[PDB]
Amino acid sequence: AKKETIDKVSDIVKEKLALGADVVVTADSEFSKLGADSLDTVEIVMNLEEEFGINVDEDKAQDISTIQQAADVIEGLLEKKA
Repeated sequence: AKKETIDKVSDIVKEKLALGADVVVTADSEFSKLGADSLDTVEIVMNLEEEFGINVDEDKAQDISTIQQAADVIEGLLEKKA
């Protein structure tokens, strides 16, 4: 996926708890992270769809690999549809 899209996807996660200040951001860094480990797929998916302005189905945002994959999937939605 493109760096621009990857940075955006990773940015969404940080916005969850206000990050990106003194924390390093990576694409290979799975969405999951230590801390509560609560589910935020519904919130996360909407953030990406809301930000990008695409139409991602829940069936597509149910078993998405790390950010790398997320960015790649979005790239298609940005060009395709659903």
